[PDB]
Amino acid sequence: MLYHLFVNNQVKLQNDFKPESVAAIRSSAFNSKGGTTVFNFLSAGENILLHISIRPGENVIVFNSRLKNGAWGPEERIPYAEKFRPPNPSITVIDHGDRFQIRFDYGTSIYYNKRIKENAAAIAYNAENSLFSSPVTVDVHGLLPPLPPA
Amino acid sequence: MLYHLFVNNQVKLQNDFKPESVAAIRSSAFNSKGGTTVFNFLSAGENILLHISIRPGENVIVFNSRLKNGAWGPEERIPYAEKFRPPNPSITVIDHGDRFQIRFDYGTSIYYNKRIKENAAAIAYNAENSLFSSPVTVDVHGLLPPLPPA
Amino acid sequence: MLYHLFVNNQVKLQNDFKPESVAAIRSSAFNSKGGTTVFNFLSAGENILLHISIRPGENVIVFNSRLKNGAWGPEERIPYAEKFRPPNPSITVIDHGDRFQIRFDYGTSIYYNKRIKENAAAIAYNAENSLFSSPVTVDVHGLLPPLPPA
Amino acid sequence: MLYHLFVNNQVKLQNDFKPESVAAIRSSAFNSKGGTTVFNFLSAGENILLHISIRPGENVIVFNSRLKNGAWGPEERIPYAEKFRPPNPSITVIDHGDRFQIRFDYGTSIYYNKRIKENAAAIAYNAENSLFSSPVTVDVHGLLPPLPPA
Ligand SMILES: C[C@@H]1O[C@@H](O)[C@@H](O)[C@H](O)[C@@H]1O[C@@H]1O[C@H](CO)[C@H](O)[C@H](O)[C@H]1O
Ligand SMILES: [Mg+2]
Repeated sequence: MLYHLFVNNQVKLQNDFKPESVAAIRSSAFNSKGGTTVFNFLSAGENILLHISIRPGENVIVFNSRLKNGAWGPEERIPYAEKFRPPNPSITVIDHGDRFQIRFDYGTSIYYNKRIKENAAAIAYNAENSLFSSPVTVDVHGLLPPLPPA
Repeated sequence: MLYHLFVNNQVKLQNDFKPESVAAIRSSAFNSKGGTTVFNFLSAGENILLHISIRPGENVIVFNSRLKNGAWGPEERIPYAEKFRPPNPSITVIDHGDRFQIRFDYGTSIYYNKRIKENAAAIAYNAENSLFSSPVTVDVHGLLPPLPPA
Repeated sequence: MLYHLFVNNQVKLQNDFKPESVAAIRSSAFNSKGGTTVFNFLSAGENILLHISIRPGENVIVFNSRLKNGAWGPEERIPYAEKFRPPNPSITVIDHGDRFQIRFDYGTSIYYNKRIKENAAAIAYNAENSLFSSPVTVDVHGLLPPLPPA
Repeated sequence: MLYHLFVNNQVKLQNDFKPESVAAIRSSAFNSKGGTTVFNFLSAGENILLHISIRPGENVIVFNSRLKNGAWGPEERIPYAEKFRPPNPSITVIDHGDRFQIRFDYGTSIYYNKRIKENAAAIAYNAENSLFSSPVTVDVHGLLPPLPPA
């Protein structure tokens, strides 16, 4: 399923993002002057199941979760440098049941253990000055699609 | 290469669209009450190499070409009904050297013999009330990619 | 649909290979000392709709057709060199209605106008000392599959 | 990289199967009357890193590991029923660093925590009466490839 996810907006998913689901987010641009750029996977109750905060200014990408009216938990941090490939950078998120896998354009996959036991009903995209295009292209799968060779 | 092509706008291609090239256009929506929706492949000199006029009202899709300041040639027409698959309809255009292949979601491909011997430098998208999303997602390849098994 | 096509053997297709169909043939090896290696697309009546004779020693690839009991027609020839990429070379055949498209690993596509107006029911593979593996992997599609971004 | 893995045989990988690697195993057949069918991922020292024993008669798929000259460890079991899709069933194995993901045609993936900390140098296939074709097609990637749309 193809969605166009606009900056400072969200897309309501046709079906729950749940174990086996794959979200392939692709940008048509890389804005080198972009600031903190965020993607959130939200439950129907607006709990933030997976928060991805890309922060060029701190050279970090931060992962976290929080309940709608609750506090942020411990942060899981990785370096920002050499993760994205211009001019079409990407983020791929896969739900593995007990954890999410997050893949950027370079480096090994990041794994983030689930903290809130709910499926996602929406994906949100926030930035005052995005690193990426508005919208981003998002293809969401219920399961890994058949793979091309080589 | 990924482009976001907005309605009543165009995208300037990073490289010439030429023999072997593939453009996969995908919409995030289908607006069944939409009106005439147009895609043009344009040369650097703004000649319309391939014009695709999708007309729900006349129940036809019209293919044509014209020079920048010239007249339209003879029309090539096919039925509009049962060509598109909501909610993510698509148009795939392939340059076969002597002719373009155009494939929608249903039916056999349309083949359109080239009339203007130039490569395309841009793709334009026009509609007052589009059948499709704005933008559409466009992936352009210099050659057919490795294919998944399904 | 996946088939394993062995040397000096054939595969009977589950469905007719007809307009829009795609056959992606892939080898697990390349024996550069191999001899003439042939693929045939056969109708139910055993007419050879498309014959591909790959001849390293003559430095040509020859395309032709013939009826079951018939003489070969005129040959359509291209050079052999600079077509195949080791160690997993490929041949992709697409039925465009009035002609076949044949793509190797390098170079522009070859187009071969249809001579016998029948669909293919089988694909055969013959060689005394094949350039390719036994079997080759063959994925056959009724229409071009959705394409990866790269 | 494409391999043809024959029954009661193995393939030596051109590169180590290691974190981020993907092996897509595809059969050209499903033999309904077939018996216990095994795939092993082996290290260069012939330790069995991942053993997959598919047992139609017992309605189970058993996962385990053992050193070359060592005994099996504790088993991890899942149901066999409705995991495979005729006529081209598949198994996809992905190395996630601390664990393997194993995905069949239906149901949720199986995750198997690594027991022996070595990369795999070969994949073996064993059966007296295989559920699957001989060979099976195996495409091995160093990283997840770009994904086609749904
Ligand atoms: C019969 C011809 O023999 C020699 O003249 C070759 O140089 C020609 O190409 C012909 O060879 C035959 O060609 C047909 C296709 O036209 C088949 O490939 C046949 O197997 C081959 O012997
Ligand atoms: Mg009009």
